Amino acid sequence: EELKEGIDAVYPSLVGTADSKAEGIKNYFKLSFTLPEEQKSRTVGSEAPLKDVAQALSSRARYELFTEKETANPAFNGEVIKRYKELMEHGEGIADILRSRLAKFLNTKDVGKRFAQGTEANRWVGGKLLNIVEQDGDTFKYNEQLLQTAVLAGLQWRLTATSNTAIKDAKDVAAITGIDQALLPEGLVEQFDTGMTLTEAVSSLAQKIESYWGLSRNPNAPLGYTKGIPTAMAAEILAAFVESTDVVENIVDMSEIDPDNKKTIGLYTITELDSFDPINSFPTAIEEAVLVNPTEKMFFGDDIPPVANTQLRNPAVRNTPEQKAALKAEQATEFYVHTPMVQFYETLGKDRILELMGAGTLNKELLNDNHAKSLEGKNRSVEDSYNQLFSVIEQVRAQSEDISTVPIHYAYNMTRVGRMQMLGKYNPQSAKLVREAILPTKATLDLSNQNNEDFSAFQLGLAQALDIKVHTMTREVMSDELTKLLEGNLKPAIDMMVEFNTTGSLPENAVDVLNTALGDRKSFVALMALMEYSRYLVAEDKSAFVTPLYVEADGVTNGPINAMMLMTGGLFTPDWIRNIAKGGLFIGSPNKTMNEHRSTADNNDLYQASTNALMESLGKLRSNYASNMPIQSQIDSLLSLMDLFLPDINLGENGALELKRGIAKNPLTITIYGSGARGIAGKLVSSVTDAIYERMSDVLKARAKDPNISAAMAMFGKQAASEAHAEELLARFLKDMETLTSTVPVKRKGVLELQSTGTGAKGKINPKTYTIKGEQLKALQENMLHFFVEPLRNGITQTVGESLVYSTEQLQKATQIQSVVLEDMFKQRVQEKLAEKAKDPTWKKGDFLTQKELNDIQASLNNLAPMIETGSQTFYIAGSENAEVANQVLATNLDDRMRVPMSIYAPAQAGVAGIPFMTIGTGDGMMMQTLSTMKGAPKNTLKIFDGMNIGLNDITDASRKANEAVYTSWQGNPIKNVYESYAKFMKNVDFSKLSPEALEAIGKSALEYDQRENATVDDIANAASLIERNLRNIALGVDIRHKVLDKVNLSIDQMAAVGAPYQNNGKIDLSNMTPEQQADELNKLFREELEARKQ
DNA sequence: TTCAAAAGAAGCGGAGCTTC
Ligand SMILES: Nc1ncnc2c1ncn2[C@@H]1O[C@H](COP(=O)(O)OP(=O)(O)OP(=O)(O)O)[C@@H](O)[C@H]1O
Ligand SMILES: Nc1nc2c(ncn2[C@@H]2O[C@H](COP(=O)(O)O)[C@@H](O)[C@H]2O)c(=O)[nH]1
Ligand SMILES: [Mn+2]
Ligand SMILES: [Mn+2]
Repeated sequence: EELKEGIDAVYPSLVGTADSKAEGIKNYFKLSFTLPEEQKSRTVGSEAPLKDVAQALSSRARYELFTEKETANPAFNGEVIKRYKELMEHGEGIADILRSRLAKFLNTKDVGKRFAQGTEANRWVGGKLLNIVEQDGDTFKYNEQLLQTAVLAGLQWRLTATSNTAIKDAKDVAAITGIDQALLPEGLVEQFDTGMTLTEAVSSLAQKIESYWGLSRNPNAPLGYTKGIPTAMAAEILAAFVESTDVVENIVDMSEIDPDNKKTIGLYTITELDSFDPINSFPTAIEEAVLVNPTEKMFFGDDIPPVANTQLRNPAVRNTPEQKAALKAEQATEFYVHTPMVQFYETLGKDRILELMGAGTLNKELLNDNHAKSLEGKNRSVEDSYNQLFSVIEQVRAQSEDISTVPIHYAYNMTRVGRMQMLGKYNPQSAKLVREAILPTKATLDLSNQNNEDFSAFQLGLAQALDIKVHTMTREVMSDELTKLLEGNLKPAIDMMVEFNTTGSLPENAVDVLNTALGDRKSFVALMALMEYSRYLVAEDKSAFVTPLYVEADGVTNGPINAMMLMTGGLFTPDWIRNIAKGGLFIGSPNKTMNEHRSTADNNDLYQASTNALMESLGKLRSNYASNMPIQSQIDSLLSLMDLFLPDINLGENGALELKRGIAKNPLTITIYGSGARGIAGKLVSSVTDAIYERMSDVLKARAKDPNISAAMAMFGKQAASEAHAEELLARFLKDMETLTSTVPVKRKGVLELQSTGTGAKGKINPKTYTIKGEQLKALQENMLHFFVEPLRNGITQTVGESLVYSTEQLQKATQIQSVVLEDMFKQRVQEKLAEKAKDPTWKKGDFLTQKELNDIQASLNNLAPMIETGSQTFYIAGSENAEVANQVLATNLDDRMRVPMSIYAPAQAGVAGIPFMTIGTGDGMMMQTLSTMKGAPKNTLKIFDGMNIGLNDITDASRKANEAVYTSWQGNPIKNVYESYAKFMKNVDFSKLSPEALEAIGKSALEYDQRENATVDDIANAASLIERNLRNIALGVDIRHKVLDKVNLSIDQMAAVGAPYQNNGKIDLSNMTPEQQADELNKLFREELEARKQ
């Protein structure tokens, strides 16, 4: 332990003594960090990092010598070098701002003078940077090595941070803003997804700063300094970037968005560089210079990414050997630029891509205000994807002469839910624009004979890309549908693309040609199909046509089907057999495919089925209120309004209701995953309000090109067949909007009751400003809830099965109860340790605990089995990072602002997370992991969670392997996995030790509404104990069903399109039998197996 | 309570209560 003398040798002039027991000023930088045994950063020991690194970046020869490497990235050329010269100059500016800010801090309130006199300002939330200063006459100055190294981290962050930010959804923004998710204003989520919160910006900056400092954290130093010092530096750097206008700070006032909300929230946006800035072609030169092992970089050729040791953002969870093997396999795959698509994108140009695939140039006064907001976000996503792709292309272009011959690898990690996620915001897995330009799929096809198998595969790929639902029809029927499309509507587009593949030119009306030809089939993959078909047409050697066009084997209603197979625990029923067949589990039909099923047996998938069940429940609901005209009229008005604006719901002249599967897709999925009905009602209303906002733009538009237009024709012209027929729709819209906002249903002791809101919609419509706000949105939602969502939920249960709903309920309760205990005991053991740290004279409140202390607290919870293990995957449902444990500020900037809360890795309540964790995890998660590692694992694919892109040469075998992987995952038993963990928990939990709030939480899950109130510790214990028995019985049931199923002849085509089902070769033949006969036969096997064990 | 990542700001004082 001469570590102390080692770190002191490197920073001998930092102020204070490196001893926690010392009397005067103590230096918590030297106490917190040690020199690594193996160098991590090349700036350690450098007296002037900015000068030294700038020198390294000044030429290829110097860079190579600095990095001690023979060759540098070819993208590091003349123009790029000049740009880095300028950025290094800017680094000096950031350093200069930081020095002045420090000088100001020291002078204000005589802090520097007081610090010199011995007041421990270096332990204040705003003074932790005083641990990296040095005495300078009558004042203090930054240690230049630590300062300039941090600035280097700031520069790299500035260059690439936006490229690595998380995507924000409604849930995120609702949590950030404290505004109800259903009541979020238009474009608010968009504004927030665009910027970074304080925590978001500072934590990412702090991470980079600490890595560039290249030291190791002392396990026995308080986290208030190990995390606090680099966070304090990051806050100062962020503040300097605001001063320099590299970052824009926007403090969003929630009170203008909701008068009762008092939150004011900072949003930080990095000023984007020019799209044609040479630095975009190689934005990681600093990182690759400073770090011995850079995280941020592209991987070309045989430079292969390392395999992540721990689950993404769950450092307590190691990736299993099987998971690591899968990660390795996916990281081995070579991706290649498809030159024709890049050239097509380039020739169209960003502006026309936006016009075609985004919203083009917005005319802010031909658009409803809310609609305009939505359009901007649309443009944002496309434009960012476009810019990111071409930055990547510019770097690839430097690697060699032929850009299509440069292999590209991508890093992956395993997420909390067991999915293999490609790292990065804009990569082939996550961005559709990029997916069609950089592909691992490649094949050489013989297309000289349109009767070849190769041509059939080619056709399949084209058809799927052109939005023909290829899994619903046989290959032969598909072919005819594709042919008539190509020779019909698409022909003018194909002609244009033939020309492009000849001369390299597009007509000035290219966007109109594509838009008209494609219509609703328009997508990036559709453009690939047009490109590839036209390339085939002009190909000189059709016998050896090279194309990356792919076929996606995609899971049919994957999540719900997986849940039904994995977590249904009872006897077999005929309804389950029919419904599971909708997802590709065929019993007693050797070699049956999904294409055959859909075309000859059952054209309705699981979502359509639930939709038909919804119509039954809606009819049932009407009957119960048959004589109640106000209620009948209220229901009619809701269905009327949805019919006006939604595609998936249509009503006829006689009130005949017709619904499409699309309206049930999301609600069915999230219902299984524990979503409440109110959230679903909010999403449905949002779909409606979006469409009317859009239709309002149409008003503004049609009114512009014709002032004389009637409001009826201005709003419903496009949708009607006549003048008078249009005022009928307008009258409907007005009647519906009035009755749905002025009157709401409420459930009173089981019965539906209509009440006046007193806040009904009144006034002439102003198309530009028109906004459905607060009280009116809530009204629509309450109507949607009781008259649509609630019948839908009934239909959902009837479709997936009451038995599954029961299993998911037991799973949720068990994992929630366990997470509550983990969280509460963690917090208790923290506040215990803090109470004895108060006895320590060396300890100050704000220092918090050491890592070793937190490790010991975490390890103490091990007997409560926080981890769920399957044998090939590990799940940590309660795992999180929250500010609630420490409940204190970690650091501020030197202006007493940018107050970063102290966040700690700790268990938190699971809520309903247990359901999707296990279902996604042991379902599609396990399938993909199996697909990557199984014998004869498909090569050269791109896996996207429940779908897999396959090159045209291998569609048959890869699809059969995918269906085999499905069958393998269906041998899983996630309830048994949860049971094993929960039973260990039950053996060791002490419910009496829990805080009253924790006990209340558990009572919600373990007890009914009635017997909570005054429940004893013992009551809650017995109830938690009952859930264990429930899980045990479910688990045994699931295990039996899977064994019995494996005995029978099965054809599995859940990963559908190609028509290559996996056959399990079960010996018991259940062909020529109805589902009823099959169910009886399976139940005979079930009982017999149940006796094999009761013995 | 769907899941895949969290997440108010700022004066005064030197933590943490307070007000917007
Ligand atoms: N909004 C969501 N919330 C939670 N999980 C989701 C959500 N969307 C998709 N998933 C998960 O990803 C899976 C794949 O989604 P996908 O878009 O392929 O739809 P799907 O449910 O398979 O239906 P289909 O593919 O037949 O249209 C889902 O089954 C579900 O498990
Ligand atoms: N868990 C989860 N997965 C999603 C969600 N949205 C999309 N996905 C996954 O991402 C896929 C979308 O891929 P793409 O739409 O780019 O073709 C879906 O099929 C599904 O696997 C979501 O909200 N939650
Ligand atoms: Mn799917
Ligand atoms: Mn999919």
